Amino acid sequence: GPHMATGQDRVVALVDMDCFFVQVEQRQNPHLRNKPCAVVQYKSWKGGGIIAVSYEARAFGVTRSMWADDAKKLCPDLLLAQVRESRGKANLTKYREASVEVMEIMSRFAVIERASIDEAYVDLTSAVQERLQKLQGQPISADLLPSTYIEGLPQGQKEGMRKQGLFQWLDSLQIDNLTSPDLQLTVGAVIVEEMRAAIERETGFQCSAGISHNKVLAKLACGLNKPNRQTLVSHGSVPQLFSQMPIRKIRSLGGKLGASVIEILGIEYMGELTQFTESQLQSHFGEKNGSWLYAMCRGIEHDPVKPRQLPKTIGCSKNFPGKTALATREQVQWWLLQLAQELEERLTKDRNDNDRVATQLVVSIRVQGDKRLSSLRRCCALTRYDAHKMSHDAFTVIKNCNTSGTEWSPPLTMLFLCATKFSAS
DNA sequence: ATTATGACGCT
Ligand SMILES: Nc1nc2c(ncn2[C@H]2C[C@H](O)[C@@H](COP(=O)(O)OP(=O)(O)OP(=O)(O)O)O2)c(=O)[nH]1
Ligand SMILES: [Ca+2]
Ligand SMILES: [K+]
Repeated sequence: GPHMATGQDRVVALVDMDCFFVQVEQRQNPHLRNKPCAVVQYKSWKGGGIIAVSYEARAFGVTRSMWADDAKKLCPDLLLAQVRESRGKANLTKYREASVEVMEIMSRFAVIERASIDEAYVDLTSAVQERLQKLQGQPISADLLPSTYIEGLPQGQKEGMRKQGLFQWLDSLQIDNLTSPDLQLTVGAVIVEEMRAAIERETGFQCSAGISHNKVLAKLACGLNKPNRQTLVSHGSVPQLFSQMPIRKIRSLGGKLGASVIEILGIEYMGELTQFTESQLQSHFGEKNGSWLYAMCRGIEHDPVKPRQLPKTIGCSKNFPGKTALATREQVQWWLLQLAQELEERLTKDRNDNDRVATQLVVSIRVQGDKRLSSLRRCCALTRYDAHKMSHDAFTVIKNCNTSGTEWSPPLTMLFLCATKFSAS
């Protein structure tokens, strides 16, 4: 009882820009706004691969990783924006810069962990504490939560349902207790309304957010009510929420580990995990995964929000699928040079912006017919931001993969250069 | 012939 720590010490938020690349194109081109539209890469093969879909378009069944010519079968009025092409490859600079706009606004409110180009985690514990002192016992009005849902409420139309649930939550709230986790979450949610308002004011971008006591719950909460809405998942809401939550829906259980949890334990939903002892879970899935699962199925997770706003690596990738696979030496060299030239641009810009240099170059390749997604991964020293030297070094490091007797065999289906191991500058 | 990334764990 009094000694089971309940994982209620922190207020963590997960903010996620709704269909981010689509929003970036729709800010730049108003004719796309409030319309079924998607963002594609390339156009020749089946109209290009779709990588982002507005919610209007999603209502027609358009999804990511779907050819544009097929999405047009589901949605004949679909509008398409194309990713920039530079040096023969997709170039995602417009979106990295829009992402930095968003991240810099979020960093004004709290410390953020950049989880990907369009989502960040937020540690709000200090901010909530400050705000609770600033209220001086004043009760939190529903007007401060115009877009917040309270998961599991109401108990016992859609905006109506939302406001009913918020009303029940706020009526139950104990505002004189500056240490009640639920109050803390509620103030976190007010601050997240403010963050999202500032993001939309200052960028035009809308997002969704989850507010809970840890990153996994925040992330799960954020997906509950999209787009342009935020969701508070309280500790108390976890048993019901998890009682029908497929295991695959939890961050990091969507793959082979989730599938083996399901198969080995003979369960479907996250809450069923609570019936196993910690030792049992460790015995099946290893000591780290076991401990993490034992706590996570109880709503408890300790992974900190890392203070890291900038990416840890800067990478350049291109697949060469099917017949476009590279089969000559000139081909591999020219594409390694294209890759190294984009990477050098991004790296010099990073050095000027963020006062740091990369020190290690990683070269990954895939060879045709190889089952694995990386056929080889070798690193070398990165000592100057020079595209020609970088491409020469990558070739030097992969050349003993050619089995020909000017040809390249097996032909290459992927090149990949990554600058890593940053040091202050 | 979803592709372009990017974080992190394991050994
Ligand atoms: N090139 C490329 N970009 C991707 C891929 N997957 C996602 N992206 C880009 C486009 C998305 O807008 C953005 C963020 O990914 P998300 O999972 O958050 O989806 P998105 O923001 O589009 O939609 P959402 O509103 O969050 O459901 O990253 C991919 O496989 N390849
Ligand atoms: Ca998103
Ligand atoms: K994301």
